[PDB]
Amino acid sequence: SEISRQEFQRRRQALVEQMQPGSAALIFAAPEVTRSADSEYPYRQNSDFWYFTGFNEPEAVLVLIKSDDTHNHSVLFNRVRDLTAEIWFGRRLGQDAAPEKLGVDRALAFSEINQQLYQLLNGLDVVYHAQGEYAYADVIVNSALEKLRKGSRQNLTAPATMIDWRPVVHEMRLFKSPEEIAVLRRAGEITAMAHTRAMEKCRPGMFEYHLEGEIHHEFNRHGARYPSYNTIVGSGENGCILHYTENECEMRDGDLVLIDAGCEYKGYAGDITRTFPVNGKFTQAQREIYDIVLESLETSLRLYRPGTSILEVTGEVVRIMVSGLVKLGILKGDVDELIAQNAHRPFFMHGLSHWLGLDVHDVGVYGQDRSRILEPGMVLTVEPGLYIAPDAEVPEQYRGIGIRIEDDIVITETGNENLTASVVKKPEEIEALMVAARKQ
Amino acid sequence: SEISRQEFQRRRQALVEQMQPGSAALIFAAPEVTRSADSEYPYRQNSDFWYFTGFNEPEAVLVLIKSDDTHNHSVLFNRVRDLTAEIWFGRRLGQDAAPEKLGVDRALAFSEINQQLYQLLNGLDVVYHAQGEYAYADVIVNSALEKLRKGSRQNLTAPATMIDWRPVVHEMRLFKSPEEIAVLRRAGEITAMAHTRAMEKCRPGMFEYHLEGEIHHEFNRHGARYPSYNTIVGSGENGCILHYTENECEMRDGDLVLIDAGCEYKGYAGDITRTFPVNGKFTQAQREIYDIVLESLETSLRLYRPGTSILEVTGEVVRIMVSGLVKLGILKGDVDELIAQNAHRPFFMHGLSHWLGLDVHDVGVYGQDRSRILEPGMVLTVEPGLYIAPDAEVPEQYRGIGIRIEDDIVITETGNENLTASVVKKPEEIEALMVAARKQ
Amino acid sequence: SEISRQEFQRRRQALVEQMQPGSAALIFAAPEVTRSADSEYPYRQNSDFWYFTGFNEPEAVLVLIKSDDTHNHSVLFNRVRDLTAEIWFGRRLGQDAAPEKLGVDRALAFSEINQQLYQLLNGLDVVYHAQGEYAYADVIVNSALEKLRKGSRQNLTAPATMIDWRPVVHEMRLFKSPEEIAVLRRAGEITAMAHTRAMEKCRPGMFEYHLEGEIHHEFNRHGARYPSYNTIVGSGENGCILHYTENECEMRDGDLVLIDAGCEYKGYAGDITRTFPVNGKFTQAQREIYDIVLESLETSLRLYRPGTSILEVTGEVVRIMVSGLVKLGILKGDVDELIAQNAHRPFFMHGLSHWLGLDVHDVGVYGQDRSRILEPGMVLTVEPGLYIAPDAEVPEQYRGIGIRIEDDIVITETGNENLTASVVKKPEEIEALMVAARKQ
Amino acid sequence: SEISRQEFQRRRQALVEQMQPGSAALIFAAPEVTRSADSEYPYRQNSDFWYFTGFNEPEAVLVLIKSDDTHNHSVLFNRVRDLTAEIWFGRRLGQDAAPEKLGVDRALAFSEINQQLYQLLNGLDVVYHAQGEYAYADVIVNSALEKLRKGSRQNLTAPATMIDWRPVVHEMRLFKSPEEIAVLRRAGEITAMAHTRAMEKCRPGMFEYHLEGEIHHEFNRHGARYPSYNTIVGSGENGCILHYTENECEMRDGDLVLIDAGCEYKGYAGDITRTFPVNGKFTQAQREIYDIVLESLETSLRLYRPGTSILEVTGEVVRIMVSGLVKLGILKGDVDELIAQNAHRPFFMHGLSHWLGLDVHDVGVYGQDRSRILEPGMVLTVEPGLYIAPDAEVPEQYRGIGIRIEDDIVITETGNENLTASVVKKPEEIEALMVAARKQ
Ligand SMILES: [Cl-]
Ligand SMILES: [Cl-]
Ligand SMILES: [Cl-]
Ligand SMILES: [Cl-]
Ligand SMILES: [Cl-]
Ligand SMILES: [Cl-]
Ligand SMILES: [Cl-]
Ligand SMILES: [Cl-]
Ligand SMILES: [Mg+2]
Ligand SMILES: [Mg+2]
Ligand SMILES: [Mg+2]
Ligand SMILES: [Mg+2]
Ligand SMILES: [Mg+2]
Ligand SMILES: [Mg+2]
Ligand SMILES: [Mg+2]
Ligand SMILES: [Mg+2]
Repeated sequence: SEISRQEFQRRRQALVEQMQPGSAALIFAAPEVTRSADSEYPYRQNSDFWYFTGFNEPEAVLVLIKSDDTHNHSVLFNRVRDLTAEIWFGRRLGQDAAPEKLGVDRALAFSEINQQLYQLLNGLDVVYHAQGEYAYADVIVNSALEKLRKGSRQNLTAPATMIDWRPVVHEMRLFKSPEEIAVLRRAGEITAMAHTRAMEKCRPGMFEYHLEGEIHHEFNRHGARYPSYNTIVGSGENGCILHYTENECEMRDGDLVLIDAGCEYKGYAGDITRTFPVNGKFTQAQREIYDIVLESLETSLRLYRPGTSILEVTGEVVRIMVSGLVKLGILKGDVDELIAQNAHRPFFMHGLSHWLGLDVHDVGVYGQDRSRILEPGMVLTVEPGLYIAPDAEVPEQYRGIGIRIEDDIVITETGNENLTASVVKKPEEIEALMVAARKQ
Repeated sequence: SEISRQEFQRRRQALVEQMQPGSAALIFAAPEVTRSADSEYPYRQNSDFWYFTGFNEPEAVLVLIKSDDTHNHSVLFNRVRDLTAEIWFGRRLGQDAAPEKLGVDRALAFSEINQQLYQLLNGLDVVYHAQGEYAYADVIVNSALEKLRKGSRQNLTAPATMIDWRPVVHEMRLFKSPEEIAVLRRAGEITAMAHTRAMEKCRPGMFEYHLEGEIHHEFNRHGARYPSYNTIVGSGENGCILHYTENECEMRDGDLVLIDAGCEYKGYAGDITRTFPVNGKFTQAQREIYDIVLESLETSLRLYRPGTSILEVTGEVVRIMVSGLVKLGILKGDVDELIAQNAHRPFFMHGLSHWLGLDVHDVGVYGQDRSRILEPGMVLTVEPGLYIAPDAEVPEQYRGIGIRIEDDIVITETGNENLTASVVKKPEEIEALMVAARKQ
Repeated sequence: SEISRQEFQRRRQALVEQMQPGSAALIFAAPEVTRSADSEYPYRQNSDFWYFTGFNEPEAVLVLIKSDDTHNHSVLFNRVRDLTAEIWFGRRLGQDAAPEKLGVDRALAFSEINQQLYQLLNGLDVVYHAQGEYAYADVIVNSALEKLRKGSRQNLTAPATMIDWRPVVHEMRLFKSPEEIAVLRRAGEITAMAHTRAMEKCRPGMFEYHLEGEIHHEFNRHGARYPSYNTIVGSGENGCILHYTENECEMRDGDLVLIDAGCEYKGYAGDITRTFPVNGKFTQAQREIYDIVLESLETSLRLYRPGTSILEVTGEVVRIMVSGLVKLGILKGDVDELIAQNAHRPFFMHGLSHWLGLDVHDVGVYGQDRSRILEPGMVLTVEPGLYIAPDAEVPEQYRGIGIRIEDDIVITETGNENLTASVVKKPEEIEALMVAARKQ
Repeated sequence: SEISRQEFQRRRQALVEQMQPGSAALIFAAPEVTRSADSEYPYRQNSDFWYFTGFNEPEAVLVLIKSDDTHNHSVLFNRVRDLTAEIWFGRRLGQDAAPEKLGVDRALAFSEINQQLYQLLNGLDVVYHAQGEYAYADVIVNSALEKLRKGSRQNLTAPATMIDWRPVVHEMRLFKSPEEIAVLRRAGEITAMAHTRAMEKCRPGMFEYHLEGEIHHEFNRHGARYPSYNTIVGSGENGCILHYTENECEMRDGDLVLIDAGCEYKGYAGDITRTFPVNGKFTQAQREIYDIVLESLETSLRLYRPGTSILEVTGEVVRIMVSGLVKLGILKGDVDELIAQNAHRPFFMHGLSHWLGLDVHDVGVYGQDRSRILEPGMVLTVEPGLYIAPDAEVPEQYRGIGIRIEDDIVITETGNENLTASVVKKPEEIEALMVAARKQ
């Protein structure tokens, strides 16, 4: 499952259809990023540039020109073929091959962007540009507009209107095509296999980073080279740190370990969390907290559907949590009064759900308090958790327990499809899986 | 093997000993780096900051003050303890614990750097600063100096002299302590085990990225979480691309694969290349090219010692290469005339050796044409290669062969120690290893 | 004659009437400008800021908010009252007095602009901003928009559309109100009195700068403290340098002197050039060139009216010039062929007319080749000239003669009114004026 | 009186003599400065660039290279000859004529500075640069150093040391040559004639700006085209505003007017203040305050000499002021206690003296509290004043009186020479001068 040339072209056209006549949209590639001295991080294309191109090179700009209501065309600026650069650093698409490969009308050398861009914008009414994203892109756009403003003796004119395309594009990204859902489904499956492998490999005395190693190897073998975010392996008290990434401790017999890891597959993110006993058996105290988080997730999975909202489902989870914490003596008082004072917040301090896509925290308008009404094609996470600080004023046996369980779902016409249910989360099914692996 | 608090302190003192009285040296941490939208790459500390601290947090500045020839002290600026930030993103050292943990005299909040730095520089004669490294650091230094220049009514004075500490510090880094060599020795061993594993796993039909996966998993399991540079797995014609990192092709029965991969262990880089047959057996043509590259490496390993230079050893390698290429009909003519016209350069177009340390292309002055005389404690690579382009005007059977063999060595009083000889490179030993693994 | 509070308010409303509902226009004051070290040039307000305010302080921003089609209001950011600053550098309007003084709804401290501006733009659809004019203004606008884009958890939203208000505002400025014309009429009269004074004072042996001194003193005494541009006093060969401002030479008996000088009166520019003999008597050669330039100007003054253009009148001037230069032997050949090859261009190398207003080269669209059709209310210069280089290949007696004659006019329903005809330009009237002054 | 080519050369050599061997000093011209839209302020050269060149063009850089202890040379970067630019905007020195005109060894085009500067700095140990003065200069220097740092494969090396030349150069500027003193003497005389003219012209009903006009005309006629700072004409309450420059009020019969104005002559500043009755006759109350300020000045003029300091003389003035204010009932109590509480500060809130030279507030170290011991060749102002706010809690008759009297002096071996004593300051001599002019 991937996204094809034709789908990138469909996206480009859908944007053009929303653009005013006499306008151009400019979409810039991500800069390369230094890791240390002359070495760079592995390149990650800008998600919006990727959305419209599938093109993984730096020093590139997509220009979509809508001359009027019937006529439009596309120009790519990209690195030139260069024998020496390519012998060193790799092959470049170049200008001759780009139109056919990418499905754009025209390709020009990036080195010529300052000589050419103003000529493309000359006499247009509107320029669409995501200002403030990249400094280098802003310099290019501002120079072009300045040349035009100052070029009246050469009969040049600048567009007077600049529109941020991000609201429109991000609304596009919020609703997945069936092809995007298939890619996300595959990301969910790959990520799930990785988490299953981590549970089967985990033993007391291994380091947190060892499970990271297992997870990344499993991602890679299915063709997802990189994670969509830095892997979290938080055992014991580290599980109470939401994005713990040091992963530097030896995992102890008697502690839980919380793994939050996701692959990046054809650009798209998985995002799964599983929490499980290091020694394969939940203690009573661990199980008591786990059951509340699991009920929260299972209830959310029953509820999520078109016509509800993250806010509405969040309210149901908050009640489940407050009720459970009261029953365990972690909270004291009347459930409804406790809910009204957001008494769960010391233990559940993050959102239940975020959008998921080309970014793990995907683009798209949530509405106030994430009240936006859900519709088919939206993809989101469901991640209740409870984190009991080592020094919390609660019964001693719960201190230092950090539990999150996170699945990735797609809203359908009839409810939701869970993309990540192929890795177990019922505590008895976790224990069974680990018992089987521990026998070899 | 690691670098301890006491050694970081020794380095700080050695710098201070080289500083003028009435001076301060400023060393800034690396900024965090965006991968996409709100997600960041895993943090990599600036190598020079690391060299003096072993401290892996951003928003930190080491200030070494030499008041006069007997009196000096250190101040660290670093992030404050912050409950909410730490529940989310991880633990911070903070100010109270820093002096004991790091062995500095004083710690202050990074948020206060603009209120405090000018006060530390007031009345000093010299500021040591690596200008142009980080824009954010330059803004901080320039603001402090501007406050002082403009503050005569408040009896403030700016140092009139700014000295780049990089030449002095990089000369320090060029000569490894025995403890640094032990860490590099371990990096070499970990990297070697990874390359052995790649050779034992490789089969026709696997993708290049699969061997990357094996390599990274082996790095991780020995506690080297990250590579020191982006892994190269170039099979077939891809082997002729020096830093090929796409690693996207299916490895073919009958092709070679060139793996260039190294771990980063306690900050220090390994850098190994092995080239080997995908199907476990060199063809005659592959073996003929391989033998020349191997002779070049073995000869270089015999020669490298105090009192020679990379230039001098490079000359010996060039002769070996020209001679071998003449014998195969790849070059035609008289060896000495061919050498004089650098006729090897279409096939060997990079340097034989680079320094190795906290960066894979490590700091340190090479001298003109890498003529600097070698001394004990210097660490460098030895990486001859031959790359025969698919369209080279040479006997057909050699086209598309890319071979490099790279080891990491330390110059000793009596010659060199090879840190990476635990992964095989003799062609018969490669074939034996692969035959054994292929039988299971 | 001046521009009143009510007229500034009318302009603000006319802008608001053109703005989209759900929008804000931002207009920024000019920065103060260093002359040397801690000393600054006398402050000149940004012309567009001035157009809407009549307010001559730095660190000020006019914000016009159009909430919807009936509701709108204005906010000024300006410097706070400050006892110490004012004892030193002068009185400030402050916040309490600004609404009544300027006729704005609300005033806030400039120091609070970063805390307040984003709140004013929150939830608007469009921001009108002249991007690239001032760096400091761009930083303020970009910060505000960035806060809003990134503030969705605080229910903030950025306008997605930014429109340059300069085309609309500059079109406003192009058409003068009767009150603006009265101010320009006064500027023309003041400037004319200055040029008359220069002619009456000029004697061989005086320096060019002496006539500058006379001119500036006359400007000042009528309440125009500053010139609208740097005064040009080009005697002899210096007259062939279009914007000669060194004014450093001793004026010679037998040379012409070209004075191009204009006052700035209530913000508005005069722009007059007169050329005249230093010794009070034109030579034959000087008179021969002068007559062509004068015919060009007199013809242009007869022609300029609604429905013609600068281009059309320029064609008539070019014919007059070519014809005259042919008659003198400066050009050789057939007039029409000479016109077709723009043979006048070595001697007349600038435009005949520019718009005139709050800038001497005033804002407004000229059309291609200054072809825009003239309408009542437009104000422009008429400045033919001929400049014969000291080394021109022409009859010797003409070399080093530089002559320009420039008047300022307003297009009326019935033609034009000459605002500067009160300083003489007929050569006999120049000689008479100078003869009278030279007798004392 | 001016500064010659030979003296600029002597200054350059004196700098070179202070420079380390293997070093280059870079001195940059001032940028041109926008007044409004396409119009610029009249150009003012950077004072330090001027000090070493006498060259009044922008886009120029002086490079002084000290190869070793015997060998040194100079290179100027400056604008190329350009026919079209010069026909428009004026003559340029260009490269061919610069060495002879300025006395530099070599001249190169400014357009080539980025291609040439790094080559001049290559292999030097020290670069002298005034960092933070001009952004454009910093970009040029930083680019050159970056090319060198990064150019080891081309055998380039950057100097590791950057030294601010301003402390050394400003110490040079602090001590005037006899030729500089002659120029300052002439500036003092020109400025004095202007102030005399203002007193002779002043009548009730004239505007403050009218006296500015008289002053600037007098500056101009002696060849000082521009003031050294914005002229202050503060009548009545405006006299209590130290740098009042609006000069917009009608001068009233019965008020004083305070004029602070100085010419800029061959680069050097005059700085004179005279306060006098608008109607030619001091009131008793005005005379009572005036006498204290005059005694302060006359005493300071008797005292200033080598071996004293501005601090020491300031103490004598403070006693004179406190004593006088006690006698008038403006201050109440014991003089010595009043002095100890700085009770004069509401009425005298600025320094008595500043250095004077190429800037009106000239460069040079003052010492703590301006305690530096005076030496021959130093040039400074002497400007006591008393400013009684319109709402001060003092006897009513003194409210709104602002008086300053300022002379410019040079410290000599035997005391000081007053450069500005040719304009009267004794109240009887002011009244006599004004009475004579008022009779015509
Ligand atoms: Cl390119
Ligand atoms: Cl959240
Ligand atoms: Cl902090
Ligand atoms: Cl190399
Ligand atoms: Cl303010
Ligand atoms: Cl023009
Ligand atoms: Cl140039
Ligand atoms: Cl002061
Ligand atoms: Mg997660
Ligand atoms: Mg998540
Ligand atoms: Mg390598
Ligand atoms: Mg290497
Ligand atoms: Mg003019
Ligand atoms: Mg004009
Ligand atoms: Mg003064
Ligand atoms: Mg003064």
